[PDB]
Amino acid sequence: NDNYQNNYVVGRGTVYFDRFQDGTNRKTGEMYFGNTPEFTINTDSETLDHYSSDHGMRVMDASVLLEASQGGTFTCDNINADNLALWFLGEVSNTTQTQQTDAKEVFNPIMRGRYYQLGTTDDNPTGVRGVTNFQMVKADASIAISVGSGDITSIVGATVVNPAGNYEIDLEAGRIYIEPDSTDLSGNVQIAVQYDVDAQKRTLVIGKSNMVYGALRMISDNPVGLNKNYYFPKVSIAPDGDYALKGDDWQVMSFTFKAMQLNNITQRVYIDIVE
Repeated sequence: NDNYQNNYVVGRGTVYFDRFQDGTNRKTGEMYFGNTPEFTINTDSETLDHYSSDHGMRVMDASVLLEASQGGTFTCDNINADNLALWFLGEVSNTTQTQQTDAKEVFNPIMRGRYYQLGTTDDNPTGVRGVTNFQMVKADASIAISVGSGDITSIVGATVVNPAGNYEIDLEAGRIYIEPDSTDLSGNVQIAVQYDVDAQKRTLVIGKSNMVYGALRMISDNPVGLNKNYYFPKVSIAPDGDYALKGDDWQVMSFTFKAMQLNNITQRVYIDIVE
């Protein structure tokens, strides 16, 4: 048979993952990754080989597969909180920050020519955003300041600082820049501050250190060649390589997955054939 019609194929498809509820096989539901530049399946394998000791040199008597480790790599261009939480071995948390007025804080060590983030606490460890009002007072750094009640001008040894030539404020970011040549804040100075925090909805990804299991699936829409879909009933997802935040290319996360047997009845991978 000379003329045989080959299935020459150019790969294109949508990749989905469903995180299991931690400590279980219970599916949360298939999140689409967005655009994946690559999706590759790999298989390292090791074999136990037996050689005859009764005849010849290195005549193989037997061999068996010890394991083939099915698994793979994929990248995605789509940067969002779900993909980032999956890459950072962690969790998306959505919150509204507490609207608070006359929130007060102290910066006991200060160097000028530096940035300070307002409202860094266990509730918001990346700090406040959206400040409506701000004021600050300087003091000598050896003074043991505390600010339990009243405005910051009430505290012992303190003096009001005007902004011009002493500080700049990014009200949206919640950030103070102490000016690098500032006259009022040279020497052994400390600061106390006071601000008003707006109510706003905000998303964090928290990079904890948890092994993320789930089921992986690629559905293919190949522009040439017959299409076929891939399902991995359990995988463990992990970050692969490194994630470049600056460069002339598009940002990509890279993921690696190891395929696993969900239970003793299921295969590690199923390929579904359209025709």
